[PDB]
Amino acid sequence: PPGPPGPPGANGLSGERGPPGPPGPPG
Amino acid sequence: PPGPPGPPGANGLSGERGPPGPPGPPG
Amino acid sequence: PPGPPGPPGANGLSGERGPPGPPGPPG
Repeated sequence: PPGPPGPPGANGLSGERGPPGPPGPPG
Repeated sequence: PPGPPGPPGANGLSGERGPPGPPGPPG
Repeated sequence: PPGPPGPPGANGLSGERGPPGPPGPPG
């Protein structure tokens, strides 16, 4: 019969770090 | 003689959400 | 009998980008 399924793939990488936060408030 | 190759393995799951961005620029 | 293992699965896609960072410090 057909052989075993191949190995599962690995889980994906974590996403990219988010954008910078908003500018802080005036002094 | 041996049978046919098995099917392709399962694809991996999508990765997790990326980390928060850095603090914003100063005021 | 069963044939060779099938091809490896593809790895998962990368996760979504993280959220924007927090507001910056005061001036």
